[PDB]
Formats: sequence, structure tokens, C-alpha cells
Amino acid sequence: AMYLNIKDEDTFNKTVVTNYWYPSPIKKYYTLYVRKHIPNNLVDELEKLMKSGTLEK
Repeated sequence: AMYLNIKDEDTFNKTVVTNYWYPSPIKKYYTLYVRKHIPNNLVDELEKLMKSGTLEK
């Protein structure tokens, strides 16, 4: 069933869609997608990485 599940690598819908795989860069987990109680939202992290008085610039 591994190979009946990969029955269509070569239908036209499944070639034009590109597939990304990368070996995981182990990076500090900051997430664009959801801001919640864990302070990991990357934009909030980026404003914290801004120097004092640069968002006014």
C-alpha cells in the first residue's frame, strides 16, 4: 500500500504542483502564522530586534 498510495506521481495535476523538501534547519522556533500566549510571533520578535527609535524611521 506504500506503492498504491504513490499511484499517481505522473498525472498532470501532480507534476505541475511542486514539492519542497529540505533537511530541517534547526532554528529558533518563531512563527508567522499564529500569535498566542507563547511569545514566538516573529514580527513581535522583529520589533524587539529593532534598535530604539527605528520604527519611527
